[PDB]
Order: sequence, then structure tokens, then C-alpha cells
Amino acid sequence: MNMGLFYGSSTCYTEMAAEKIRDIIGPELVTLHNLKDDSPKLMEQYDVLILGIPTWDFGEIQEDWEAVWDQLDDLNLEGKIVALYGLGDQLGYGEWFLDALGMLHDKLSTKGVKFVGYWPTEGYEFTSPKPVIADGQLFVGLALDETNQYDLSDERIQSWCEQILNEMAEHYA
Repeated sequence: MNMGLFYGSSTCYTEMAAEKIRDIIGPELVTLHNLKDDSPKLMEQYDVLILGIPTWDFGEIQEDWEAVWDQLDDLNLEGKIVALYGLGDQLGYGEWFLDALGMLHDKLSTKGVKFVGYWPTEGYEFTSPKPVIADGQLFVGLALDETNQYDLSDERIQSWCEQILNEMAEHYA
């Protein structure tokens, strides 16, 4: 099977997250779906669809993602595998963490996708329900940072990418 990897073109860092996910899992089976580069209805094709969005980089949801966010609910998506991730910083923001991840989760829950990946909430502090599941026991997608632990954001991408490729595969088998 194959993976599309979509993100908002105007947002910082998501380009290198996308490059690295695709490199790590493998560029023969992952495809970049930068929204400036290809249209949103292409998301329907891929057996897996990885979503990446920073929360409050320039602001909540930059234009290149919002311009199609309204159409992402028109897409069928039934039964497809999905990974979600986003970036924020829990030092300087806090509570407003991963809220755009939470919105792509909330849009997709009724579309009947499978969410792979998640992230451990242990060691984070928040009260917001949108970026999490299981009464706050997991983030509903990968948590990235660039302020407090930027040295190991590579580790977060690596280990999560290996995990989602396993967990999506054991799911489909």
C-alpha cells in the first residue's frame, strides 16, 4: 500500500517533517501532498493519509490548508488509514496545543478513518479535550516541538514514523 502526506504549505517546519517522514518510512511508498503542489481530492486515492499541521505558527490554520479544509469533509475517506501530527510549544502557548490536529481529528472521526500513531500525554500538561482521546490518556496524533526539546524532535519524528508504519501494516494485514 501507499501513503499520502498532506500539510499546509504556508506553515514553517512541516516541510522538513514531511521530507523526513517520507525519508524514514521510505520514499518509494510515501508521497508528499503539499497543498500548493496538488489538489485536495487527490487525498482520496492514498490507502494511508498522513496529516501534518502546526498550531499557531503564523496563527491558527494558515490559508493554504484552510482553503481546502472546507472541502476535506466532502471527501469520502471511509475506512482509510490516517496518521495525524502537529507542532506547537507547551512552554509559551499551553492549552492551545495541537488544536488544529484536534480539528482534523474531529472532522475525520465521522468519516470512519483509522487513526494510527497517537502520542503519550504523560509529561505534558493541558486541560483542552480537542487534541486528545481516552479522557486525556493519548494525544490523537504526534506532538512536535521546536522551543523546549528541538534536539529530540528528530527522535519524535523517527520513532513515531517507525511506529505508524508498523501499526498501519499490522492493521491492514
